[PDB]
Amino acid sequence: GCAEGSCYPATGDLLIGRAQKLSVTSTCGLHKPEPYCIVSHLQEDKKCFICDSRDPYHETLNPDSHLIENVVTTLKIWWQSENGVENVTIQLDLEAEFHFTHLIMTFKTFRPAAMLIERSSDFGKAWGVYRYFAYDCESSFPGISTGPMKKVDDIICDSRYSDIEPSTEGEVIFRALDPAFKIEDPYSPRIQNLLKITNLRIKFVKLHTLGDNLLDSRMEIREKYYYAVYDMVVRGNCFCYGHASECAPVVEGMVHGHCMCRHNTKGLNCELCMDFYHDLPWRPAEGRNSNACKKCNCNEHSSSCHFDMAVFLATGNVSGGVCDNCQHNTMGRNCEQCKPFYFQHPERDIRDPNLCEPCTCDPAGSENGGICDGYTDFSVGLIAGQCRCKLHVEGERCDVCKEGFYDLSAEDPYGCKSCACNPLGTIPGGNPCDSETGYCYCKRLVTGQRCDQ
Ligand SMILES: *[C@@H]1O[C@H](CO[C@H]2O[C@@H](C)[C@@H](O)[C@@H](O)[C@@H]2O)[C@@H](O[C@@H]2O[C@H](CO)[C@@H](O[C@@H]3O[C@H](CO)[C@@H](O)[C@H](O[C@H]4O[C@H](CO)[C@@H](O)[C@H](O)[C@@H]4O)[C@@H]3O)[C@H](O)[C@H]2NC(C)=O)[C@H](O)[C@H]1NC(C)=O
Ligand SMILES: *[C@@H]1O[C@H](CO)[C@@H](O)[C@H](O)[C@H]1NC(C)=O
Repeated sequence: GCAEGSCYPATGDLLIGRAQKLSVTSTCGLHKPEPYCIVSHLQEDKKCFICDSRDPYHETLNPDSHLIENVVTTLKIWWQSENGVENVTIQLDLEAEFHFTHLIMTFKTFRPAAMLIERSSDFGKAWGVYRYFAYDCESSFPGISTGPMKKVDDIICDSRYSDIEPSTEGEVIFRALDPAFKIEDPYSPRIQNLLKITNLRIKFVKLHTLGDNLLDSRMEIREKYYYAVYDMVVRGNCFCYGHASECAPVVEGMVHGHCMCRHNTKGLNCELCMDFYHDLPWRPAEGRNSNACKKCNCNEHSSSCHFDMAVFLATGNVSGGVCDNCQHNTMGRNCEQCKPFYFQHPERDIRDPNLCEPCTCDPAGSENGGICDGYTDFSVGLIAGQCRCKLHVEGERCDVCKEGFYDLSAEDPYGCKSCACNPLGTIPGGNPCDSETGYCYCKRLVTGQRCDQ
């Protein structure tokens, strides 16, 4: 179970439950009845019938309809192209984004003379070519390679499925991950650009005529050459990087496309980290390792955080979440400090909403605009609150002139100005002057500010 490590949804047939998503290029009997023939082994004999494909097949009402929706299995139904048409294309459209195992088509007539398979990850915008197939990889597909594959993603031209010999029920097969390889790293960029699929597309380009030149011929010669397909399975699954055990609707036997993520992951494919769980870098599960996204810690002064790789490494791959918009005047990568002009109450829990107290330093007399010590830490000379008074100021809040000085003006570096009280004419003992006026207390028979005159 996911509650024990990595986990993945079941595999299945993508076509099931998705019949109405199939679209063709040619289909005998769409508008008005067309006839056809079933040649045998080397043209021994031929029996012909009619193709009335203008109404959904039914065994006892309309037995000659052969629309593409007839490939999705669950008797003998099928799809069939127009007689003598050599350019037919089938297309599957997925609502979500799935992983592709393998495709298995079984024709009723004679497997294509030559065909190729394409796909799209970016919803029918860009198209990649999985592989080519032919009986003459050189005439039909000049340039494309044959022989062996130099890489697990080499586009080549197969031919083991483009014969004739198998009269009917012949099969075409394609596997995303060429069995002839060892998938070293699963989640790698290339092994991924092989399974990623939203749109499958099969293009037929050559019909086996057994000699006859369909080129301007009697409806008697072409009426026997056409692609017909009994059914086809598109094996695959809904990918969730190990973080989900089952996918939900975006029925029966149907492969769903919405990952029911777990492990604090969120996303259509759980490739993201649930909100506020950005303390470790997102990773896919493996073995019993969930690699579950880790909850951020902002000491309860936020709930918006993001993951920063630099920080992650800086801590030795321990943690990399940094908090956003620290509330309560806190600060720090985890909101574990107080912004200037505030200081941590010596008591209070670091999680307390009021952990941070405002300074009380009088800006004019203090040093550093009146920023107090933010927290206590003897070893360095830090006390929660303590203000740094200027040279000639004193008091818990630095709002007082030291004896002998006056005029606490913020406008100056040291705060107060020396009274400059003459030692002679000034009454000795206690404060020699007014802290405001700067007027010294003079002896008798002496006068004037500085008790000099
Ligand atoms: C702390 O974690 C970081 C983050 O990345 C890892 O995070 C963990 C949680 C998992 O998610 C894990 O899968 C992530 O990789 C680590 O930093 C990264 O470490 C990987 C190690 O594989 C680095 O990848 C390598 O990069 C070099 C240089 O670009 C490549 O050469 C390697 O690929 C080939 O190297 C030679 C080629 O001749 C041959 O051995 C093979 O051909 C190799 O395939 C390989 O890709 C990646 O660059 C690192 N990225 C960062 C973040 O700088 C980090 O190591 C870890 N610290 C610790 C605990 O040591
Ligand atoms: C079929 O493909 C040929 C080239 O191979 C092209 O000339 C022709 O126009 C195509 N016919 C279709 C599908 O309209």
